[PDB]
Amino acid sequence: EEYRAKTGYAPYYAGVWHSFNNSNSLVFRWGSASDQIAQWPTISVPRGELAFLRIKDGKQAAVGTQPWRTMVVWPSGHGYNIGIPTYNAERARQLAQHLYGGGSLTDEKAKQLFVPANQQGPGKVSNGNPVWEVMRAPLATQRAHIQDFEFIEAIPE
Amino acid sequence: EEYRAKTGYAPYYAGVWHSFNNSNSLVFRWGSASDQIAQWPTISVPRGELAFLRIKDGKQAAVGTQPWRTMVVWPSGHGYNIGIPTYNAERARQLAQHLYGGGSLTDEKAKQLFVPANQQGPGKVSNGNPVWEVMRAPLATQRAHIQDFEFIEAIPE
Amino acid sequence: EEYRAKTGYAPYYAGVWHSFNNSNSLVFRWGSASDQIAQWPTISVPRGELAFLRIKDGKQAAVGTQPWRTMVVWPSGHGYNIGIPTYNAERARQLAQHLYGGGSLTDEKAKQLFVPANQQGPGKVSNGNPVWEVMRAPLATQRAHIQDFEFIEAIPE
Amino acid sequence: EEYRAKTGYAPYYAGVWHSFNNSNSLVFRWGSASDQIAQWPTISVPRGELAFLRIKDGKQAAVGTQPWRTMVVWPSGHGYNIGIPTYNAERARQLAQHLYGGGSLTDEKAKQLFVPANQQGPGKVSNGNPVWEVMRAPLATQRAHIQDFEFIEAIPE
Repeated sequence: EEYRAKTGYAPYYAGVWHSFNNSNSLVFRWGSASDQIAQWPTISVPRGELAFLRIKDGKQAAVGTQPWRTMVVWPSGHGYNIGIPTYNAERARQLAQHLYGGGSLTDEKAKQLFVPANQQGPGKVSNGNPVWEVMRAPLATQRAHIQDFEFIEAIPE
Repeated sequence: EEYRAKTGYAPYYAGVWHSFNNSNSLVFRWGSASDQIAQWPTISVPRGELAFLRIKDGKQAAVGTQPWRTMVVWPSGHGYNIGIPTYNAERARQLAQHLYGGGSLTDEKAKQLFVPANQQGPGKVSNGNPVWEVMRAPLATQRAHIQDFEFIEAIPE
Repeated sequence: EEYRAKTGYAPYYAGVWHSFNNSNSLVFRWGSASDQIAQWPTISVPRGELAFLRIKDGKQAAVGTQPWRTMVVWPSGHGYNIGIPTYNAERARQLAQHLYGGGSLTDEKAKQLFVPANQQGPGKVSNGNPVWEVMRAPLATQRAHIQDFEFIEAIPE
Repeated sequence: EEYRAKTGYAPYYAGVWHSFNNSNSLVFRWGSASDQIAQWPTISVPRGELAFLRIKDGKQAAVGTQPWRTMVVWPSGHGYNIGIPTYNAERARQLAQHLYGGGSLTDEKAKQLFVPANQQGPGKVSNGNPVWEVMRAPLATQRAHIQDFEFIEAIPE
């Protein structure tokens, strides 16, 4: 509805962090100092779906070698969600598929979908705290064993 | 502990049934008439495990082209569990892996692990209602999405 | 977004059905003949939430002793979801709480939240297939045991 | 089958720990020094069951104001399971009901089922690492909402 960074954690730029893929990939930061990492709300996502973000107005996006118009939001492992920019919506959809599909940020499949540190460029900040559209899609989900012959059901895509 | 057929559903022999793979595969029957299919207790199995059965004394087993010493028990779709013999423990373990792993009796992978109808042979019955050992093993299990960033965890094998 | 009855299942009126509380309570019907019961889409609802419906324009509602402006949608047990009107939003919220909380349409707590058959009145139909707002709320949810010491977490309200 | 403390964590006595109810309740310790707390294996428990422990030979039990013949094993919050003695099997069953039912060691209901620190008495150690019987029982379990109209089922007691 009105998806943006938690209040105060904007403007932000895409930079690097030793606690996100050992400083090798871009993540949104609200400052240049120790652990000034932008924090993001948890999107309500039901089993059988995914979500990623696409900024409503690209002119308001943070800028590296390009405007960062698409991203995936995921737990950092440090008690809040981080925003991970991607090159485009296709990559964002593929990263969300991996993570909502059961994957981890430390998986090679995830790492290869991040934007590398050498794309930071000028590290320009966003225009304020702009609104992103929550992009939702069905996600193919397998049966999961619970107990005896009880399973939670598959969801086709 | 004392695994055997539900009381009354023994002696049984391995025969065929139009409601189990269209009469093409062996399933334990307690009679030759309409839907006289042996019924079996539900083994208590936690998420992350499987179970199959291996008869304690092979001399007591039902006999087709061989003594039926190993089987997998699974819901029939008709309100009770059926007993599906296999050629050996390896096949039983592979069928249990498939089913407790989320598969279905109508899957080609499952069908290829059943014993074909042409192995019915004399269709000799078991010696009474003999005891089977419950064979338990860990089963590799993937993360399963529940809601938002919540997953039920993987279990290694 | 555009919640309404599945196409063709409108206009509808609130009447009775032998397969919903033995004809004692109102349910939306698209005709007077055998099992002409209106069918409704499944709302996407994540664990930890509920949903009920409130018609956007009351003038378009089906009419009994009052305009039926609020309802809960739930599986009928016959392969589709039925629409169950309530007297007001408070009752609808209480019925959704009961059902998304794990209850059943045959529970006394649910039955007492239905509208009784004697409120059918003229049984006037809706104006076409009008749009309802999907009313969402958090729903207090308890921990649920999965295996060993693993639980899916509580969600506060 | 052969339930006992992890190797090396025996003999043990029932003493106190600042990280278990602020030193107010008994927990098995394998030494008197910093965090020398006995560690215990995870019992395989499926959804819909509980487990607690009853020592096979009481003469081998640790001794306070009484032989500690019954206990519940639960995660400590510090990366291993602790063993919590109870006065008798009834209390152990009630504590296991609470915890496998979704409760926490910090709940007042749990705290009131622990043995108080003033029952430590001589703090005598067990005879080696004795075997406990794993006592299993069904545990009444409620439906749990997963997504949309999907629930994992109740299990009666």
